[PDB]
Parts: sequence; C-alpha cells; structure tokens
Amino acid sequence: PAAAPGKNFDLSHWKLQLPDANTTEISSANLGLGYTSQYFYTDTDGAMTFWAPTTGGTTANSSYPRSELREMLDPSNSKVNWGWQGTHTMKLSGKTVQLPSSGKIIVAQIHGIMDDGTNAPPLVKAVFQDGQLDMQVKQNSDGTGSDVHNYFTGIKLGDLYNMEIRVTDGVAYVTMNGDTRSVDFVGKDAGWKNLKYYFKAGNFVQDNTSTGGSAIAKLYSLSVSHS
Ligand SMILES: O=C(O)[C@H]1O[C@@H](O[C@H]2[C@H](O)[C@H](O)[C@H](O[C@H]3[C@H](O)[C@H](O)[C@H](O)O[C@H]3C(=O)O)O[C@@H]2C(=O)O)[C@@H](O)[C@@H](O)[C@@H]1O
Repeated sequence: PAAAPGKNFDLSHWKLQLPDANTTEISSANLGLGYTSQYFYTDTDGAMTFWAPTTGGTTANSSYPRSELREMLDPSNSKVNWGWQGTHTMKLSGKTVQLPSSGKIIVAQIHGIMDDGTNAPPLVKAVFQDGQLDMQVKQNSDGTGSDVHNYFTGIKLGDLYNMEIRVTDGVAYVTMNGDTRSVDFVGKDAGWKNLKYYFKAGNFVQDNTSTGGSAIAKLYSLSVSHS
C-alpha cells in the first residue's frame, strides 16, 4: 500500500513508455496522480521499479520492449527538447534486480531527436550486464559507424550504482560511482549539432525472445538539471 513512484520522485517532466501490447504511455500528470501497474511500481524498499517482459510491445523503431521514462521539457509537447550547447545533467542511483535471458538491459540514455519530433539515433546508452556497465556513446549522428564503449567492470546484479550522464557543449561525460569518462560527440560529427536530445531512464530490455523472461530495474533517486 506504499505510495506510487510519482509521489516519491519528481515526475512532472517525465512521461512513461510501457511494454504492453499497445505500448501505452502515461502522462506526467497521471504519474503525479499515482499511476502504478505491474510495469511500474514502488517496491518494499521504496524504489521506483520498472518491470518489462521480453514478449512486450515495442516502439516503432525498436525490436525491444521497455518500461522507461522519457524526459519531457514540456509535458504537453514531446517535440520540445534540448540542444548540444549549455549543460544538461541527469543523476540517478539504482540497481538491476533481474535480467532477461540475454543478460542485458539499458537503464539510462540520452536519445537524439529531430527538430520536428522524428526519431534520430540514441546518443548515450547505459548498458547493464551482471558484472559490467557499458556507457556507450554513439559516434555519428546519422547512425553510421559504431559506438564508443566506456566499460565499468565489477558492477553486479543487485549492486547499487550511482550514475551521472552530462552533456556540456557537445561533449558527453559518463560517470559511474565517481569514475567519469568523456566523449566529444560534436567533435566526431558536427551533424550532432543538427539534432536535439532528451534523457531516458528505466528498463529497456535487450531481449525480445518468447522464452527470454523479463527484467526488473530500480531507481532510488532521479534528477535532471539544465543550466
Ligand atoms: O535506445 C533506445 O531507446 C531505442 O529506442 C528507439 O527509439 C524510440 C525511443 O526510445 C522512444 O521510445 C520514442 O518515443 C516516440 C514514439 O513515437 C512513441 O510511440 C511516442 O509517440 O512518443 C515518441 C517520443 O516520445 O518521441 O520511440 C522511438 C522509436 O521510434 O522507436 C530506437 O532509436 C532504437 O534504435 C533505440 O535502440
């Protein structure tokens, strides 16, 4: 009978994307009002808890299901997003409780988006496996090329991680447990200046197999700042 996550976290500038068959989205307002379900709930430890099955519905340009928050600078218009200039920082603490058969989920992101709201590549993906978090930074803004890996080894299932993802003036700074690495993405491809960005945090399950099971990820803190 614990309070729902929207009472414990500031979700006024997040919407929730779900792994039901119809990939339903829950508005910022409904999160604040106390939305909770099998996909999104407060656990006994107070954590904002994201559950998604590998059989879940998937968004138009992903093969994989998610129960994941999507940052909304304007909760009434998803086309309003931030740019490469200035400082944009997401901080979180959390843990991954259960993995699917693939042993891989994504627990935080910066996602690119076109000015018109059209999809663009992810910029940063925090990839969790039992024993390693890889904070991947995409090389090119058109999706060509590969990713710059940033491995933080020794992070296990159930361990508490403290994460920060920051963009300042076209450079990404990725931090786990006080260990920061940087990638100059605008310096790799000036095309990134032609995209906008939004944060994501939750449980984006890198397994779509019918027998893959499901994943659980938890957050104990989540904050975003733009300056
Ligand atoms: O790394 C990834 O997250 C993964 O996501 C894929 O893009 C998704 C993106 O994560 C959002 O879920 C986005 O949400 C938009 C979609 O149209 C949705 O139905 C609703 O209308 O809201 C939209 C929004 O908030 O902008 O949908 C994207 C999508 O088109 O699938 C891909 O980038 C994938 O390759 C990537 O690995």
